[PDB]
Amino acid sequence: KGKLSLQDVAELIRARACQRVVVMVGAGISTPSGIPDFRSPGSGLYSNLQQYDLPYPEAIFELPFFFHNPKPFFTLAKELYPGNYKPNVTHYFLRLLHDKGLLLRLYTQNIDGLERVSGIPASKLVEAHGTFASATCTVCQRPFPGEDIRADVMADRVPRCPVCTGVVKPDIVFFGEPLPQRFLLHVVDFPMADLLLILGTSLEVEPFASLTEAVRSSVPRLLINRDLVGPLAWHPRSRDVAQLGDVVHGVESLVELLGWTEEMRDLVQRETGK
Ligand SMILES: CS(=O)(=O)NCCC1CCN(c2ncnc3cc(C(N)=O)sc23)CC1
Ligand code: NA
Ligand SMILES: [Zn+2]
Repeated sequence: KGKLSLQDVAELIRARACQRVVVMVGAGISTPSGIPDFRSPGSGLYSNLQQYDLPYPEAIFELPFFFHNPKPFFTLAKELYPGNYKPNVTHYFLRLLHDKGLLLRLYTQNIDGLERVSGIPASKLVEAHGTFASATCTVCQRPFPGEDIRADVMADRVPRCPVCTGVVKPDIVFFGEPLPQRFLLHVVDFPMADLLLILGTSLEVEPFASLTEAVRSSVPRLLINRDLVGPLAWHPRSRDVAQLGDVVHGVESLVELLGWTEEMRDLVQRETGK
């Protein structure tokens, strides 16, 4: 009756009364891995134009600039490719969610690929701005596993298509391109969620803002974020919970209440040594 607590949410999960969890994540879950929000003054990608050799921030994700000069994007790709950054506690909690059979889907706006890296299968992921895990020839649409262009990427060579010699581009969604097809999984995923989890994003921008409303009235929505802002603050529901502040502290708090602290350490353990 009245406000749910974080404890109540944990008890719902402990009781497997919630076992079809839909997760939405953004830039705020990966800052502890060493990746700042691209918009952060000083340390963000968009304020480091010089280092990438960029004329203006958005050019790195523009098709006509990329055709003119693919090297700045490939510098980012070399940095973001799997094996450079480490997933953190927040990623491993989502992994444990999966391992216990509770994760329906993880929707990510990130391109660091750290969800994949943490061991969550691709079928469980909706990578809404694309991924470095695959690549597509810009000329003939031939697909490549990301591992196929890795040597070229590491050696600062622009990878080329064996069929048409066109430039092969990692499957990152560029400006004006369509969202990936897998995003339409949202039509079935959201009516079916029995719990909505939102980590390190405020979900302020469409099309993600509207998804927060797409879960049923009775579904609890748990925000773990530095602040209560965005759609969840704009339109509170009786079963909403906010755990504000540091996301890693928020997650560790929930892990504690769930009784998973040790399983979490055993996981964060073997995985960090890989
Ligand atoms: C907006 S778009 O579809 O046309 N271009 C796709 C590229 C976007 C990817 C999502 N965006 C971000 N924005 C700010 N910070 C971050 C940190 C990220 C990470 N840790 O992977 S992704 C990210 C915006 C660009
Ligand atoms: Na040039
Ligand atoms: Zn080709």
